[PDB]
Amino acid sequence: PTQRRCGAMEVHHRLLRSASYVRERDQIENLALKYKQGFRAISRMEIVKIPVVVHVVWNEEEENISDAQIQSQIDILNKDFRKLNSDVSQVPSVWSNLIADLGIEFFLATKDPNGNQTTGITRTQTSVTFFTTSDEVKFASSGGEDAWPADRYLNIWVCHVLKSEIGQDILGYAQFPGGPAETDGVVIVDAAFGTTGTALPPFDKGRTATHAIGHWLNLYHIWGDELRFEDPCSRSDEVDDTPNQADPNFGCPSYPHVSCSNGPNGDMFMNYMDYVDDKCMVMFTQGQATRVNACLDGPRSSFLAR
Ligand SMILES: [Ca+2]
Ligand SMILES: [Zn+2]
Repeated sequence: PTQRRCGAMEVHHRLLRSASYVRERDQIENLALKYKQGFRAISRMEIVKIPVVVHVVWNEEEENISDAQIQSQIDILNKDFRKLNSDVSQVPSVWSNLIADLGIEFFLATKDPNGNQTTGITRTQTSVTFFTTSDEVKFASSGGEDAWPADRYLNIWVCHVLKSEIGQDILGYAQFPGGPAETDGVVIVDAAFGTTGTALPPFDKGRTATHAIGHWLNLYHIWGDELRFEDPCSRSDEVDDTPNQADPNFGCPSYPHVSCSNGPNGDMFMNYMDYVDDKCMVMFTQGQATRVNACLDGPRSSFLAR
């Protein structure tokens, strides 16, 4: 009974408290709001390629993932984000003209933050076995490689065991943009990372990382969130073109799944921000991309200028 469980929202409550994150998060949403209404939409017509470093923390070598495994994930992302995935053909025709190309690929930096030529994969032996939504795997003191600077690279943590504060075993999380630097990255368990090696289905397509990436582009789950105290229909992903559902669908669904009306269009289970299996989450919406655009210009302005 392995269910998809994303702790990124569990991070989000705990993010609020220092209020340093609160200042940035308000500024971050006004851009993503003003972009939403249409106000300013000067669009870049060049895709941006983004440097990425993977931190493997292995308690055992079997946990330590092969490099070939790491690449299979890297490739599948660059297929997913430019409308290149073979899976895009599974979207119902109702939304064929709504599928989007984020206009984004990424790479494993030739250079580490100090300048020397680097692979892009740090491997750290750790004595710990479990890891939490406490983000303790990110920091060095807790058996997890120090995060590389947030403006130069996008940090990655891959470990064997990921758990929630509730205890329910998670596949990964993500820290929202404008967040404090040393956590400004995403973590995915080793069995959801890539298309081979220790990667296992229904996370062998590696879309599990794709999903928690979207939180790094400031994408809410389609349903709003369960962090949010509300009647389930009044929590929304602030994306107009995705049908506002309230219940995540896991596994693979039968078209259509009707949540908070939106019938007969049904839920957008094909969206990577739903909890479906990897082979059924295939695409990103035009609205979502527009939200990504707003995350890139103001919060992440560093990466565009490279
Ligand atoms: Ca929506
Ligand atoms: Zn998530």
